[PDB]
Amino acid sequence: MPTKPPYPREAYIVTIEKGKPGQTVTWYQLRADHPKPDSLISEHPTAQEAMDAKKRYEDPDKELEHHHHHH
Repeated sequence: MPTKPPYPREAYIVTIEKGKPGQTVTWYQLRADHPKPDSLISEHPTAQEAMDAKKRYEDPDKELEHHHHHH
């Protein structure tokens, strides 16, 4: 019994810069189209942590975290 919803659990990575206006540092933000494309999950200074975190969001290990009946 497998099931694929009309809106699958998919995420992506966004490369940003932080720090001083002249001296910037490279950062990676994990964001997902679900439930909203502005939903930031986690931030990491390395690409690998972003890809790994992306798997943590898309793998069955991340359970349905929607609060039961608004509880």
